[PDB]
Amino acid sequence: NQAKIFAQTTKMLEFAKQLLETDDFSTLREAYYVSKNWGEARFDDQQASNNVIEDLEAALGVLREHLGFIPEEDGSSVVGPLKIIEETPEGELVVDCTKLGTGAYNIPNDVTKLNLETDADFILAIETSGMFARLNAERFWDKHNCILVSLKGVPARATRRFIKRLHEEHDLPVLVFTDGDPYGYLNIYRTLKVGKLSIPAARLIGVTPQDIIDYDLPTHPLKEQDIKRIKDGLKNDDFVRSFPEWQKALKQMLDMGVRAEQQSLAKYGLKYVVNTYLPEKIKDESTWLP
Amino acid sequence: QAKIFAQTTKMLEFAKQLLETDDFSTLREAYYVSKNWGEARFDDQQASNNVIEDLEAALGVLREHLGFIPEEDGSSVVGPLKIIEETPEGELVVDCTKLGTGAYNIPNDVTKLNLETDADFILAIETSGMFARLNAERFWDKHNCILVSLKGVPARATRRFIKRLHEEHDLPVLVFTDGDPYGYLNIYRTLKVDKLSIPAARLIGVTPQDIIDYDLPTHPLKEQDIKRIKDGLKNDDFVRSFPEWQKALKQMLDMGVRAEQQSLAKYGLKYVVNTYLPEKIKDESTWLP
Ligand SMILES: [Mg+2]
Ligand SMILES: [Mg+2]
Ligand SMILES: [Mg+2]
Ligand code: NA
Ligand code: NA
Repeated sequence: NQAKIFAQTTKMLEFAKQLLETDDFSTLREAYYVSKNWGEARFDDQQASNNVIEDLEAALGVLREHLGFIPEEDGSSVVGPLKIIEETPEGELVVDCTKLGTGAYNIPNDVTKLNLETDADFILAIETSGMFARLNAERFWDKHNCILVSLKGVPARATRRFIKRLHEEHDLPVLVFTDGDPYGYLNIYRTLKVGKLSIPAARLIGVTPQDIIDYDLPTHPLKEQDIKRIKDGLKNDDFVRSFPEWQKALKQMLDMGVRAEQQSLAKYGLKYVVNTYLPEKIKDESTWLP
Repeated sequence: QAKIFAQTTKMLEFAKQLLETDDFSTLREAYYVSKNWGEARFDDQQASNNVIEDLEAALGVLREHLGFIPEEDGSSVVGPLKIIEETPEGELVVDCTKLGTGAYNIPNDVTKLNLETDADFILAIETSGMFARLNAERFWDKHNCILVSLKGVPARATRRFIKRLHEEHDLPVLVFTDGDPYGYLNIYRTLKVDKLSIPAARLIGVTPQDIIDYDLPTHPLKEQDIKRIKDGLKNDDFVRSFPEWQKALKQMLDMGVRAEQQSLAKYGLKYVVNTYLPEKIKDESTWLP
């Protein structure tokens, strides 16, 4: 009810004050369990605690992480021309993302305290961890002076924040590379573009429906769920309804009746994505979706 | 058999070429490369995966040592550990005590990493949120331990990384999960019990007894949770092979509740670091396995 949520919001704001004064954070689950000390104002369930944090963000006009409340999910992996810098009592901590070798930097749950320095030309957001592995191994980021960020499915909040900060703070175009399927377009790419953390300038450079034809990619048939996702999008999705190229691309995929994974390029060689497809796709912005 | 024998020949020819060119192929990459093999092409991803698995088992050589790597990346690591690689541009050193708020992302294939550490043990943490708390409070520095998150059931790369650290540097593997059936029977069990198993891994906590001893905030076991326990007790070889695990699972059934590892935050955000973990690690009588 009214008064209970208000009392809980008051306790949550006192907790946020204590977090900020102690340079600390609380994950969403941590907050819920801290609320078990609030007697009759304790949260009954995790969702109710999350609801107050979401509502504080909406009511104060401040990102939840700036109030001290951070996600349970960590961010993805990053490699490339970028220094992540943190100030400490002893001095300066620098993580050079061109010196991580086979591995990468794991984006933390909260990226608020990271300082970012880079002369990269753009960010390449890559759906799969397997594709990130191939692009990292072949040093695609060096030749093309771009930051690689994996998404690993629909990007976590921390991943979205990391990419958005790079984009906004360093004027870096966000080029997105997903599988060529409805989930890639309407869930993974769409979440980056549309969602406070949205990046409206983000561009899907590929696997487009027309890419499947142009590069003759090994395909798989659309499944029942894929077709429904497309149809639902064309009818109800406001993102799809705003961009005629997206409407056309989705109608084309439905007519083709097939889809293709981004690693299907390996039929033409393990380096084909690195030396032929990506270079061609990044150069030709008439083939991007938006 | 005829087609599978042709496919196995082609897969080994591919493996030889990967090894000769110091390269790798992910599972999906292997499948799509096979679309060039005429009559020996794989019909679907599962068929390709099956040949790789069978090659690993028949030859007794890990997948990754033939050059075939997982699609999933590993988890995150911080602590007293240096990851070293010899490259064309010189030696690369990643010092896992100098990563700050972030951490090292274990790659899909850990075969070529060199590992140097003077750590005392490995703490394998289920949730990324608990990993973030232990990282931020520098639990790894205070207790000279490598923190490795699991993020649900551990990926193959994560398992391999923890196994290499354990075997090559003589480091006990202490596992810290939510106190629930999934944590015990899926997450911990996968780490402990298959070529990448770590039989000496020990579950230090959240045990059913911990739920009672620390008076943790709980949640009722769900329908599925009770079924997981009862199936585990009757048909699971790991559970049926350990009496202490049988005792703990029956105890959790009696209680009817489960607890998350982050529920220790009821007693303060640093209670896990300052009170719970220091206590649990000192006394091995509260560990489960
Ligand atoms: Mg996909
Ligand atoms: Mg090479
Ligand atoms: Mg859990
Ligand atoms: Na409530
Ligand atoms: Na086949």
